[PDB]
Amino acid sequence: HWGYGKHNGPEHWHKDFPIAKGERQSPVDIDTHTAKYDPSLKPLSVSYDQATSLRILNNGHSFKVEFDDSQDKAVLKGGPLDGTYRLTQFHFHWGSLDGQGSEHTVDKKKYAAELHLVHWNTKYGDAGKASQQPDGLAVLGIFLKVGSAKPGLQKVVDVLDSIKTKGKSADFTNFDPRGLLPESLDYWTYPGSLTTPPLNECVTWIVLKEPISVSSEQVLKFRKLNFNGEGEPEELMVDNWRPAQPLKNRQIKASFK
Ligand SMILES: NS(=O)(=O)c1c(F)c(F)c(S(=O)(=O)CCO)c(NC2CCc3ccccc32)c1F
Ligand SMILES: NS(=O)(=O)c1c(F)c(F)c(S(=O)(=O)CCO)c(N[C@H]2CCc3ccccc32)c1F
Ligand SMILES: [Zn+2]
Repeated sequence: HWGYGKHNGPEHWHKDFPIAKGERQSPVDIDTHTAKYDPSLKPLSVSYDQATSLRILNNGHSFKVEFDDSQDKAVLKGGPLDGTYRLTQFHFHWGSLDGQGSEHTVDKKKYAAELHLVHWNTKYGDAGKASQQPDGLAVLGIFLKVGSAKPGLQKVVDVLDSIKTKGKSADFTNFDPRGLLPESLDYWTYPGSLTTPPLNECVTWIVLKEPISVSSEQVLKFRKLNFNGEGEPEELMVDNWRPAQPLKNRQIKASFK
Protein backbone atom coordinates (compact mmCIF):
# COMPACT_ATOMS: atom_id res chain seq x y z
CA HIS A 1 0.00 0.00 0.00
CA TRP A 2 1.26 3.60 -0.39
CA GLY A 3 2.72 5.20 2.75
CA TYR A 4 5.55 7.34 4.09
CA GLY A 5 8.18 4.65 4.68
CA LYS A 6 11.38 3.83 2.78
CA HIS A 7 9.69 1.25 0.61
CA ASN A 8 6.32 2.88 -0.12
CA GLY A 9 6.85 6.61 0.56
CA PRO A 10 6.87 9.69 -1.60
CA GLU A 11 9.73 8.62 -3.87
CA HIS A 12 7.68 5.53 -4.87
CA TRP A 13 4.28 7.14 -5.45
CA HIS A 14 4.87 7.99 -9.10
CA LYS A 15 4.71 4.33 -10.04
CA ASP A 16 1.03 4.02 -9.14
CA PHE A 17 0.28 7.74 -9.60
CA PRO A 18 2.36 9.11 -12.47
CA ILE A 19 0.96 12.60 -11.93
CA ALA A 20 3.44 12.67 -9.00
CA LYS A 21 5.88 14.03 -11.56
CA GLY A 22 3.34 16.51 -12.97
CA GLU A 23 3.50 20.19 -13.61
CA ARG A 24 1.57 21.41 -10.56
CA GLN A 25 2.48 19.16 -7.66
CA SER A 26 2.36 20.10 -3.98
CA PRO A 27 3.72 20.96 -1.54
CA VAL A 28 6.33 23.51 -2.55
CA ASP A 29 8.88 25.71 -0.89
CA ILE A 30 7.52 29.22 -0.55
CA ASP A 31 10.36 31.57 -1.37
CA THR A 32 9.04 34.67 0.37
CA HIS A 33 11.25 37.05 -1.47
CA THR A 34 10.07 35.75 -4.92
CA ALA A 35 6.36 35.61 -4.05
CA LYS A 36 4.54 38.43 -5.85
CA TYR A 37 2.32 40.70 -3.77
CA ASP A 38 -0.97 40.82 -5.69
CA PRO A 39 -3.04 43.83 -4.63
CA SER A 40 -5.89 42.37 -6.67
CA LEU A 41 -6.22 39.42 -4.24
CA LYS A 42 -9.18 39.63 -1.85
CA PRO A 43 -9.22 38.97 1.87
CA LEU A 44 -9.98 35.34 2.34
CA SER A 45 -13.50 34.77 3.79
CA VAL A 46 -13.54 31.95 6.29
CA SER A 47 -17.14 31.34 7.46
CA TYR A 48 -17.02 28.49 9.97
CA ASP A 49 -19.82 29.53 12.40
CA GLN A 50 -22.24 26.71 11.45
CA ALA A 51 -19.66 23.94 11.09
CA THR A 52 -20.84 20.48 12.04
CA SER A 53 -18.05 18.07 12.80
CA LEU A 54 -19.12 14.46 12.71
CA ARG A 55 -16.32 11.90 13.27
CA ILE A 56 -12.56 11.51 13.65
CA LEU A 57 -10.66 8.59 12.17
CA ASN A 58 -7.14 7.16 11.79
CA ASN A 59 -6.80 6.03 8.19
CA GLY A 60 -3.23 4.72 8.52
CA HIS A 61 -1.80 7.90 6.91
CA SER A 62 -3.06 10.70 9.15
CA PHE A 63 -6.07 11.38 11.32
CA LYS A 64 -8.98 13.25 9.86
CA VAL A 65 -11.99 15.08 11.25
CA GLU A 66 -14.95 14.89 8.86
CA PHE A 67 -17.71 17.46 8.59
CA ASP A 68 -21.31 17.50 7.44
CA ASP A 69 -20.83 19.09 4.03
CA SER A 70 -24.38 18.41 2.80
CA GLN A 71 -25.25 22.08 3.01
CA ASP A 72 -23.44 25.41 3.11
CA LYS A 73 -22.31 25.32 6.75
CA ALA A 74 -18.52 25.92 6.87
CA VAL A 75 -17.30 27.66 3.72
CA LEU A 76 -14.28 29.37 2.27
CA LYS A 77 -14.52 32.07 -0.36
CA GLY A 78 -12.81 35.21 -1.62
CA GLY A 79 -9.03 35.33 -1.60
CA PRO A 80 -7.96 33.81 -4.91
CA LEU A 81 -11.14 31.78 -5.22
CA ASP A 82 -14.08 32.26 -7.50
CA GLY A 83 -17.22 30.80 -5.98
CA THR A 84 -17.84 28.95 -2.68
CA TYR A 85 -15.90 26.02 -1.24
CA ARG A 86 -17.34 23.81 1.51
CA LEU A 87 -15.26 22.32 4.28
CA THR A 88 -15.29 18.52 4.19
CA GLN A 89 -12.41 17.51 6.49
CA PHE A 90 -9.22 18.59 8.12
CA HIS A 91 -6.11 16.61 8.91
CA PHE A 92 -2.48 17.20 9.83
CA HIS A 93 1.02 16.23 8.78
CA TRP A 94 3.77 16.17 11.39
CA GLY A 95 7.29 15.05 12.15
CA SER A 96 9.24 12.72 14.42
CA LEU A 97 10.98 15.85 15.86
CA ASP A 98 9.93 19.51 16.04
CA GLY A 99 12.28 20.57 13.23
CA GLN A 100 10.31 18.76 10.54
CA GLY A 101 6.72 17.80 9.79
CA SER A 102 5.29 20.52 7.53
CA GLU A 103 4.71 19.90 3.85
CA HIS A 104 5.10 23.42 2.64
CA THR A 105 8.28 25.18 3.69
CA VAL A 106 8.97 28.89 3.98
CA ASP A 107 12.41 29.92 2.70
CA LYS A 108 13.29 26.24 3.33
CA LYS A 109 12.12 26.40 6.95
CA LYS A 110 10.19 23.32 8.05
CA TYR A 111 7.56 23.69 10.72
CA ALA A 112 6.71 21.01 13.30
CA ALA A 113 3.37 20.27 11.60
CA GLU A 114 0.87 21.54 9.08
CA LEU A 115 -2.93 21.61 9.33
CA HIS A 116 -4.94 21.21 6.13
CA LEU A 117 -8.57 22.25 5.96
CA VAL A 118 -9.94 20.70 2.76
CA HIS A 119 -12.78 22.37 0.91
CA TRP A 120 -14.57 21.59 -2.37
CA ASN A 121 -16.04 23.92 -4.94
CA THR A 122 -19.82 23.67 -4.66
CA LYS A 123 -20.17 24.18 -8.48
CA TYR A 124 -19.09 20.48 -8.75
CA GLY A 125 -21.70 19.18 -6.31
CA ASP A 126 -19.53 16.67 -4.37
CA ALA A 127 -15.95 16.44 -3.21
CA GLY A 128 -15.09 13.42 -5.41
CA LYS A 129 -16.26 15.14 -8.54
CA ALA A 130 -14.56 18.32 -7.43
CA SER A 131 -11.25 16.45 -7.11
CA GLN A 132 -11.42 15.72 -10.87
CA GLN A 133 -11.39 19.46 -11.76
CA PRO A 134 -8.48 21.89 -11.92
CA ASP A 135 -10.32 24.36 -9.62
CA GLY A 136 -12.11 21.70 -7.60
CA LEU A 137 -10.55 21.98 -4.15
CA ALA A 138 -9.16 24.69 -1.93
CA VAL A 139 -6.93 23.64 0.90
CA LEU A 140 -6.20 26.10 3.66
CA GLY A 141 -2.82 25.29 5.14
CA ILE A 142 -1.69 26.44 8.56
CA PHE A 143 1.75 25.86 10.02
CA LEU A 144 2.23 24.66 13.58
CA LYS A 145 5.23 25.65 15.68
CA VAL A 146 5.93 24.27 19.14
CA GLY A 147 5.64 26.70 22.05
CA SER A 148 2.47 27.70 23.94
CA ALA A 149 -0.53 25.36 23.68
CA LYS A 150 -3.40 26.00 21.31
CA PRO A 151 -6.52 25.59 23.49
CA GLY A 152 -8.73 24.92 20.46
CA LEU A 153 -6.63 21.88 19.56
CA GLN A 154 -6.99 20.19 22.92
CA LYS A 155 -10.32 18.46 22.17
CA VAL A 156 -8.64 16.79 19.20
CA VAL A 157 -5.55 15.69 21.04
CA ASP A 158 -7.52 14.26 23.97
CA VAL A 159 -9.48 11.95 21.64
CA LEU A 160 -6.40 10.50 19.86
CA ASP A 161 -5.86 7.65 22.33
CA SER A 162 -9.24 6.30 21.10
CA ILE A 163 -8.09 6.12 17.46
CA LYS A 164 -4.51 4.90 17.98
CA THR A 165 -4.31 2.46 15.07
CA LYS A 166 -5.37 2.39 11.48
CA GLY A 167 -9.08 1.88 10.95
CA LYS A 168 -10.27 3.24 14.30
CA SER A 169 -12.82 6.00 14.33
CA ALA A 170 -14.97 7.82 16.91
CA ASP A 171 -17.84 10.25 17.18
CA PHE A 172 -16.52 13.79 17.16
CA THR A 173 -19.28 16.39 17.27
CA ASN A 174 -19.29 20.06 18.17
CA PHE A 175 -15.64 20.67 17.33
CA ASP A 176 -15.21 24.27 16.23
CA PRO A 177 -12.42 24.65 13.64
CA ARG A 178 -12.29 28.39 14.29
CA GLY A 179 -10.20 27.42 17.32
CA LEU A 180 -7.36 26.26 14.99
CA LEU A 181 -6.83 29.51 13.14
CA PRO A 182 -4.16 32.19 13.75
CA GLU A 183 -5.10 35.87 14.10
CA SER A 184 -4.07 36.91 10.63
CA LEU A 185 -5.49 35.61 7.34
CA ASP A 186 -2.57 36.92 5.31
CA TYR A 187 -1.68 34.17 2.86
CA TRP A 188 0.29 32.84 -0.06
CA THR A 189 -1.52 31.09 -2.87
CA TYR A 190 -0.60 28.95 -5.83
CA PRO A 191 -2.12 26.19 -8.01
CA GLY A 192 -1.16 22.71 -6.94
CA SER A 193 -2.20 19.23 -6.02
CA LEU A 194 -3.24 16.81 -3.33
CA THR A 195 -0.14 15.92 -1.31
CA THR A 196 -1.22 12.30 -0.99
CA PRO A 197 -2.19 9.77 -3.62
CA PRO A 198 -4.00 10.14 -5.91
CA LEU A 199 -2.04 13.41 -6.20
CA ASN A 200 -4.73 15.03 -8.37
CA GLU A 201 -3.88 18.50 -9.68
CA CYS A 202 -7.13 19.96 -8.41
CA VAL A 203 -6.10 22.26 -5.51
CA THR A 204 -5.89 26.01 -5.06
CA TRP A 205 -3.53 26.19 -2.09
CA ILE A 206 -3.96 29.00 0.42
CA VAL A 207 -1.16 28.89 2.98
CA LEU A 208 -1.41 31.27 5.91
CA LYS A 209 1.68 33.25 6.78
CA GLU A 210 1.13 33.17 10.53
CA PRO A 211 1.70 29.83 12.25
CA ILE A 212 -0.26 28.69 15.26
CA SER A 213 1.58 27.67 18.38
CA VAL A 214 0.91 24.26 19.87
CA SER A 215 2.57 22.81 22.94
CA SER A 216 5.10 20.00 23.02
CA GLU A 217 2.56 17.92 24.90
CA GLN A 218 -0.02 18.41 22.15
CA VAL A 219 2.33 17.34 19.34
CA LEU A 220 3.64 14.41 21.39
CA LYS A 221 0.11 13.06 21.39
CA PHE A 222 0.07 13.19 17.54
CA ARG A 223 3.29 11.14 17.61
CA LYS A 224 1.63 8.42 19.71
CA LEU A 225 -0.64 7.45 16.85
CA ASN A 226 0.26 4.37 14.79
CA PHE A 227 0.38 3.92 11.06
CA ASN A 228 -0.31 0.23 11.50
CA GLY A 229 -3.51 -1.62 12.31
CA GLU A 230 -3.92 -3.18 15.78
CA GLY A 231 -1.98 -6.49 15.80
CA GLU A 232 0.62 -5.48 13.19
CA PRO A 233 4.19 -4.34 14.00
CA GLU A 234 4.05 -1.00 15.78
CA GLU A 235 5.20 1.90 13.61
CA LEU A 236 4.54 5.34 15.05
CA MET A 237 2.65 7.72 12.80
CA VAL A 238 5.35 10.35 12.36
CA ASP A 239 6.89 12.00 9.33
CA ASN A 240 3.67 11.71 7.33
CA TRP A 241 4.69 14.63 5.08
CA ARG A 242 5.53 14.82 1.40
CA PRO A 243 8.63 16.91 0.75
CA ALA A 244 8.62 20.04 -1.43
CA GLN A 245 8.12 19.40 -5.14
CA PRO A 246 9.42 21.37 -8.12
CA LEU A 247 7.68 24.68 -8.59
CA LYS A 248 7.95 24.40 -12.41
CA ASN A 249 6.01 27.05 -14.25
CA ARG A 250 4.20 28.51 -11.22
CA GLN A 251 4.08 31.82 -9.45
CA ILE A 252 3.25 32.04 -5.76
CA LYS A 253 1.20 35.11 -4.98
CA ALA A 254 1.09 36.95 -1.60
CA SER A 255 -1.99 38.68 -0.25
CA PHE A 256 0.28 41.00 1.80
CA LYS A 257 3.08 43.53 1.70
N1 LIG B 1 -12.12 23.97 18.67
S1 LIG B 1 -12.95 23.90 20.13
O1 LIG B 1 -14.36 23.97 19.80
O2 LIG B 1 -12.36 22.78 20.81
C1 LIG B 1 -12.50 25.43 20.96
C2 LIG B 1 -11.83 25.53 22.21
F1 LIG B 1 -11.70 24.52 23.09
C3 LIG B 1 -11.32 26.75 22.68
F2 LIG B 1 -10.76 26.78 23.89
C4 LIG B 1 -11.44 27.92 21.94
S2 LIG B 1 -10.72 29.39 22.63
O3 LIG B 1 -10.96 30.58 21.80
O4 LIG B 1 -9.33 28.92 22.88
C5 LIG B 1 -11.50 29.71 24.20
C6 LIG B 1 -11.77 31.17 24.52
O5 LIG B 1 -13.02 31.17 25.23
C7 LIG B 1 -12.03 27.84 20.67
N2 LIG B 1 -12.05 28.99 19.88
C8 LIG B 1 -13.11 29.47 18.97
C9 LIG B 1 -14.53 29.03 18.61
C10 LIG B 1 -15.16 30.40 18.18
C11 LIG B 1 -13.97 31.27 17.82
C12 LIG B 1 -13.93 32.51 17.12
C13 LIG B 1 -12.64 33.07 16.93
C14 LIG B 1 -11.42 32.53 17.38
C15 LIG B 1 -11.49 31.27 18.04
C16 LIG B 1 -12.75 30.65 18.20
C17 LIG B 1 -12.53 26.58 20.22
F3 LIG B 1 -13.10 26.50 18.98
N1 LIG C 1 -2.81 17.04 1.96
S1 LIG C 1 -4.12 16.94 1.20
O1 LIG C 1 -5.06 17.89 1.70
O2 LIG C 1 -3.90 16.85 -0.21
C1 LIG C 1 -4.87 15.37 1.66
C2 LIG C 1 -4.31 14.42 2.50
F1 LIG C 1 -3.11 14.57 3.06
C3 LIG C 1 -4.96 13.25 2.88
F2 LIG C 1 -4.36 12.40 3.73
C4 LIG C 1 -6.23 12.95 2.39
S2 LIG C 1 -6.91 11.38 2.84
O3 LIG C 1 -8.21 11.26 2.36
O4 LIG C 1 -6.83 11.35 4.25
C5 LIG C 1 -5.82 10.10 2.04
C6 LIG C 1 -5.99 9.84 0.56
O5 LIG C 1 -5.36 10.94 -0.17
C7 LIG C 1 -6.78 13.82 1.49
N2 LIG C 1 -8.02 13.53 0.84
C8 LIG C 1 -8.15 13.45 -0.56
C9 LIG C 1 -8.15 12.13 -1.28
C10 LIG C 1 -8.96 12.32 -2.51
C11 LIG C 1 -9.83 13.54 -2.22
C12 LIG C 1 -10.98 13.94 -2.87
C13 LIG C 1 -11.60 15.11 -2.43
C14 LIG C 1 -11.10 15.78 -1.29
C15 LIG C 1 -9.97 15.27 -0.60
C16 LIG C 1 -9.29 14.17 -1.08
C17 LIG C 1 -6.12 15.00 1.18
F3 LIG C 1 -6.71 15.92 0.40
ZN1 LIG D 1 -2.70 17.35 3.88
